[PDB]
Amino acid sequence: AIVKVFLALAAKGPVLRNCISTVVHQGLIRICSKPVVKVPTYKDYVDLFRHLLSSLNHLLYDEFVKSVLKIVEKLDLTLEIQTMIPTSDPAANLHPAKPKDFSAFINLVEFCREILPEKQAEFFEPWVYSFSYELILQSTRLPLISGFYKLLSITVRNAKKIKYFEGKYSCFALFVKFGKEVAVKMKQYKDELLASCLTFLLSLPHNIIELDVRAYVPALQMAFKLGLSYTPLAEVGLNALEEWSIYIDRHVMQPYYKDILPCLDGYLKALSRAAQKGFNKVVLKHLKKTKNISLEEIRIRVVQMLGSLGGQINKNLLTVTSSDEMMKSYVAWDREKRLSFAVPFREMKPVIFLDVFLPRVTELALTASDRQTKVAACELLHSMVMFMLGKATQPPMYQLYKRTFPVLLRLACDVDQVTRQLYEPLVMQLIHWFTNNKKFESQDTVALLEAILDGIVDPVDSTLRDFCGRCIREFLKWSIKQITPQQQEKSPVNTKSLFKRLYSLALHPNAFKRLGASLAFNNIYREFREEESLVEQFVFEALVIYMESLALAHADEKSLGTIQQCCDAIDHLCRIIEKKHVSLNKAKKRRLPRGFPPSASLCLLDLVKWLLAHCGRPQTECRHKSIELFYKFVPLLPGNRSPNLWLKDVLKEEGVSFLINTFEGGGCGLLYLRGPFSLQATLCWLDLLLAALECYNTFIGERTVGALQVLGLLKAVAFFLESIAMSPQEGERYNYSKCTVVVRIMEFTTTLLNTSPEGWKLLKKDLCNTHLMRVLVQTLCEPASIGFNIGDVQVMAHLPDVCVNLMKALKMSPYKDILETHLREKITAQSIEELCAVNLYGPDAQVDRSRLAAVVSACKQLHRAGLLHNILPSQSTDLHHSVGTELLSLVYKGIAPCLPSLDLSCKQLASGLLELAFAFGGLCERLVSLLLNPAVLSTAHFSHGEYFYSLFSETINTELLKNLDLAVLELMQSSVDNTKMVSAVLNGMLDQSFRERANQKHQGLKLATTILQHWKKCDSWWAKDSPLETKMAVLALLAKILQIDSSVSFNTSHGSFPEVFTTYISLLADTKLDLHLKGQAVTLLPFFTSLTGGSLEELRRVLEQLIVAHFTPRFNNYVDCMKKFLDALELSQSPMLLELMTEVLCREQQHVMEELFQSSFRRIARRGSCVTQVGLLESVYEMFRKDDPRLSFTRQSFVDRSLLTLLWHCSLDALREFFSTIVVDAIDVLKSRFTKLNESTFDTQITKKMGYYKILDVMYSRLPKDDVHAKESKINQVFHGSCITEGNELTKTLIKLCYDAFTENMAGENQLLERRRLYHCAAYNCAISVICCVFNELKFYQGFLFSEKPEKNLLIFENLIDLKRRYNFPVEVSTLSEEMSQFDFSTGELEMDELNRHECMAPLTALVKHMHRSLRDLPSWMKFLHGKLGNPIVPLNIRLFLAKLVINTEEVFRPYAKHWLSPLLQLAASENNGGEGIHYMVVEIVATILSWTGLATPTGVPKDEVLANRLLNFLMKHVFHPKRAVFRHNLEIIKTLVECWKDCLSIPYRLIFEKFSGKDPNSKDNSVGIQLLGIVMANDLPPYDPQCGI
Repeated sequence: AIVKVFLALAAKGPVLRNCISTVVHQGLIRICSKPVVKVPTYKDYVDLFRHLLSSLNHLLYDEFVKSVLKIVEKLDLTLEIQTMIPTSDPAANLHPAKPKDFSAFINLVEFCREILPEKQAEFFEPWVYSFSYELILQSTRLPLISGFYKLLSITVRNAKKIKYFEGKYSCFALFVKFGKEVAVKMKQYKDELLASCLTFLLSLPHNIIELDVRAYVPALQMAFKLGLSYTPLAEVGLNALEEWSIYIDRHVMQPYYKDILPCLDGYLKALSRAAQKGFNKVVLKHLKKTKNISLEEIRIRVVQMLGSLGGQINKNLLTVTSSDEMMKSYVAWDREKRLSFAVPFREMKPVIFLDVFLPRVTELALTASDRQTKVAACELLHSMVMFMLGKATQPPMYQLYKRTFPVLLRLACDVDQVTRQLYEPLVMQLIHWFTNNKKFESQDTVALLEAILDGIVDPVDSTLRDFCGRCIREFLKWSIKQITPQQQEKSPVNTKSLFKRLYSLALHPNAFKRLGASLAFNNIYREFREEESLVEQFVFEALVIYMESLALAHADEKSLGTIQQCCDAIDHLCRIIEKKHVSLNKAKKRRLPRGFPPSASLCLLDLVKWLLAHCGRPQTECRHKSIELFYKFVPLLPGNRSPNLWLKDVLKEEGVSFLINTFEGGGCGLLYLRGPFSLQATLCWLDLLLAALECYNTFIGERTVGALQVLGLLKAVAFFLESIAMSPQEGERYNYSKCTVVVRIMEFTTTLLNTSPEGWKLLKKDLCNTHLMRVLVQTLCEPASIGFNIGDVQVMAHLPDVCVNLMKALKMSPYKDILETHLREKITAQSIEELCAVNLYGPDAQVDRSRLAAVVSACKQLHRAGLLHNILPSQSTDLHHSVGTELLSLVYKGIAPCLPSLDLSCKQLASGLLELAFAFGGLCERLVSLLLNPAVLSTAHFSHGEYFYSLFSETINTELLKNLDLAVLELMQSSVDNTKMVSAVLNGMLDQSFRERANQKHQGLKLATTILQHWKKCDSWWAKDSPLETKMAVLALLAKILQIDSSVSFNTSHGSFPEVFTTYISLLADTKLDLHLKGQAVTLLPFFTSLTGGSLEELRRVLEQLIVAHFTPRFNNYVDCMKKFLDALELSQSPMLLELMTEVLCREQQHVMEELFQSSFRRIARRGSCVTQVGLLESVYEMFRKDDPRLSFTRQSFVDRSLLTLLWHCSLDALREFFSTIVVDAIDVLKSRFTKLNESTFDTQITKKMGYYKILDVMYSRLPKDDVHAKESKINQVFHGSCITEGNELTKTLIKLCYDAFTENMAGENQLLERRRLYHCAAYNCAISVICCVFNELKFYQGFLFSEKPEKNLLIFENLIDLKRRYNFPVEVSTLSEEMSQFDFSTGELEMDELNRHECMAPLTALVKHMHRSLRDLPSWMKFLHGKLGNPIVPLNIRLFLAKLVINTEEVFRPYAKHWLSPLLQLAASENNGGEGIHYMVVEIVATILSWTGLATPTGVPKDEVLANRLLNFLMKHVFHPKRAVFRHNLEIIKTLVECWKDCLSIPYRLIFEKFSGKDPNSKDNSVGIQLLGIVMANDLPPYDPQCGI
């Protein structure tokens, strides 16, 4: 079916084929958004996406590729620190910024990995270049996102499956320059990211990239060592070794077998339920349902490879060098043997030396590969370490410590968590023990310290150095925490000797050897800056040695992280020299550092002169820091002098021959270089050229000196400029620094030509000569001719910013026409014509598309240059530029055919070409005349038009939006005859303004308010004989313009608000829309319910007409329309919707949509701003109070289920003005008299009284006692002014009034009972809720509400209880949410049976629990209930009420069942319970009387004895019940009863005898008696047949 509809909308036109590619891109986000570890994750759908590709396969292929790279653009996957000094790359970095986007990524890579592993025999060749290059960009910006290597490995395995590599050319160089870049980069990674990187690297061809095999061998001998625990990369290693050795020729491979091969030596070392019952077809069921690599194939592959390899090659497998570390494990650990263990038996106790199972224990502890043996070896090693430490305290062990101690570290930060919370306090404890004066200056301590330091400076264990840093921090902390400083003056473990260790580390010529010292200082700068008399001596010589180490760290690698740590190591010390030396300089002796001339005082001035003297280093990462320390170390000499004046103070009394040797260096001075190569002197001079080029670059652009006082080199650069246009393995290293320095030249020229010498072209006229205007015109256009490489992406995209900044800052010199006349050899427009051929998109691939791409890139930067009308002016016709109109018309003609074609990058060219062609002037009137066009394009049809819109709908829109405010008028001019096109284009501009809502905020609102006042000239839409799709387009546009707008255009007639509201009234009033097409209309309520009177009568009238008109797929219509009005009312707040919909909710008893009503009312009550909630409260009170003769059901239901919830759910904690205006608003109708004249004014007056009672109930309930009972605006409200009475003027006159209610007899009054009961009950609830809220502390609960005085016939209970109803009683039973919502913008406790729904029970139990958890028999609220129940003279309904009372709160009646024991059992024993005797109430009351067993026995009482015996005879009489489980339930009840009470229980007989005595054995009606006999034989009871029993 899915492929049927995808064939349906694919064979009619290209205007509708675009639907087929906007559906699938949407479906991918629909299924790639699920959870990842029941909802399926991503898995079941792979059957669908495999099945689809079965023409239409090609179309859904290209749709899948465009949609698979259109997600990976916009996810902003940049992870973030969320929390030591870390060294690893995702060390504590391992936290994404938005987590629900990463789970949209690692869902995506696996899905593409399983859908596109094949069926690419024809359809992946023209898709590899762009895929590879954009993935290379996103992976270069984001290295450590595991998965870009995964998608790249997919495309490169596909790039080996298709041939593609006979050497189209352009991908062959970025793979090389990326392969070497990942191969250098991947050292400092860990498990998953490294695994993905290796399966990238070894998937590269290398029988075509057989060049430079020497760098990848550590990416093959690391896959095999990373085998043995994880199989598939151990398989990709073996297949890499199988595809290298066969196709590489055997003279270049053969030296590289000594070290691939010796690491190939870890490899020569219901179902059963139906299956137990035979084989009879149900094993065929459980087998037919469930039917729709491992290391032994690896090992046999290894042996077959060694055989097929050779005979003289083959035996390298053990003799690479044959003495490395096997012997260093196969030697001892000592000479002598110590650690004598006297294993104690009873009398012998011999010895065993615990050394000979040390080298097995301290390997078992690290790599056991079994969880149970690892904790065993770890525990033994822990106790053995404690033993060997305690051994030496009553025997020198410093040959044993030296290889025990580098394993406690490697354990204490390894992986596991139990194994890690073990050995961390141990390694702290041995530090805290060896640093002590009781064991001071011992040779084990230096073994521990060297273990720490070689823990720091070590190649590949990235999570170990940052534990050794914390060790050195703790070591430095305890080196002064426990040694007295006057006995801390002498020892080699002092801080100074540790500092010398740090510097000697800090000057070794490998990177790891001084990165350790930088991490040590990064970890200890938090220390030592809080202790005085120590900062000012040696660490204040450490600054300049750290600068020199940063200088030494030049040549290593950018992506190792030596710069990134040493720069921090000096920054966090610069922030401590600029804290205390700002206010102190006592110029005594200090520590003289390395590289200075010596002196006797070292205050600051030598160092800042050194910073100014060492600014001309060629060390490209300490020159920058010396500059940016010079700029901050000028203003601390006591004049606080700015750099502008200070250099002029010191310069002139030193001279211009002082400020020129540093800036020029030894780099003044040959033309051997007709071949650009890398004789290593060339690089050091080129580095010197750069240093001398970039020293001036900051001081000229700063205000210390200008162009005069240093110039007064420039020949050397003009020597260079004839040479810059000019070993393929290291010649590119020279080519890097050859094509690096020209942008430093350009930055220098701009930062001199823009600054303070404005009127100065005084530079030499042979380095701004035609040399620079030849290399600039070869840098911009065609930069891959001067020696640029294709494959860098940083500089190859930073270049058109400085190369256009230079064309910017080259106009305020007289070289303006110099540039124009020098550029004008190609950029005359006739050349642009002669490249604009007729065959741009045809059979050719690069040969002219590239040659027009070069020129449009060039002139796009020329439009960006701030200068284009000097270059090319208009053909002298008018303000439409001629070649631009030629380009735009050629793009118009470039789509018409019998049939044309299209691609991806050709459309990139056709987009950029028009993006150039729009950049000249206005042209937009031509643009809308081209959009709106009635032209007829026939195909063997369509009007193209919107074809040309739908192709380019991201350039055309911003070209419209650039020239706003007149494009709208030029657009609305043709709204009569091109109605579909102007609706389409305006909706396009609208949803393009909304889609960048987070950016601009002006243009969408301005477009809305400009089009809202222009409705008067597009009025031919919403009238008669314009059928109901036109109006639907009008109302969709209404939804757009009124969903985007701010609160400016529609309130109080700002724009043309009369016209727009008459449009909405005329669109809703008609009969064309049936019901639910105006659902889009009725969503638009709150932008029209923002208004005062006037139009509201018409709006409420048409709403009334709607309601009286429109009120299985018809029940669904009821459901959706009711939810429609409810959700509209949910977000609006105006009390017109509420007063409309509550008229139509309140019509029946229990509407089926009632939970939606109460839920959305709950959503209404809490929305803040108490002035409008209390407005709704006044709306519902006045609509309840007024004199409309409403129905008693309706008038009742108003106050029942309209405002009670809104006063319940969350009204306000301090809304009491409604309580201030309700008091003498309701007490007047409360205190009236029953005029029994007609029954309507009788009972409607009653319902008004009930409504008063209920609202007083809810307002009395949820308040503290102060604002009902104290000096507040309750007494100050109901009385006059501010009175002196305390609180007792409202409570007593409410209490006496509610107690005067519900005591009225109705002996002669039978006119009305069914509602007078409800009035009496509501008055009772009001009484309860006022009395619990007043005081609640003394002899008033017994007095009031209870113990009436029946002398004048007072009747509390039996009045309010019903006493006529036969109670029924049956027997027993991110960012993808945005791109998924943009698709939506542009389209569209107890149980309740009978006695708990009695509208008194829950407040009664609340009062009973309130009596218990607030404060024989009791006062009068118990003894009265005790006598109330045991007399069989009340009718059963009230006794049953009190029984349901005592079951629900039995926790408070269990301490007094020694009196409450008879009448419950009297209710069960007296054969009175109605019908056949209700058994569920009986099982409930017997349950609660046997519940408190052990107290108040059912045994002994002479009434209760015979009552329990007749109880038991009844119970055993009624048991049978043909339902199966209630039989067993009743039997368990009888078993419980005889097993509990069984003492005064006289056992019954002859009923069991008559039970099983039945003859005719063909029905099972004897089982009951024998099962009852088993019940009685189980405990203690014999068949005591001597009786009246037989």
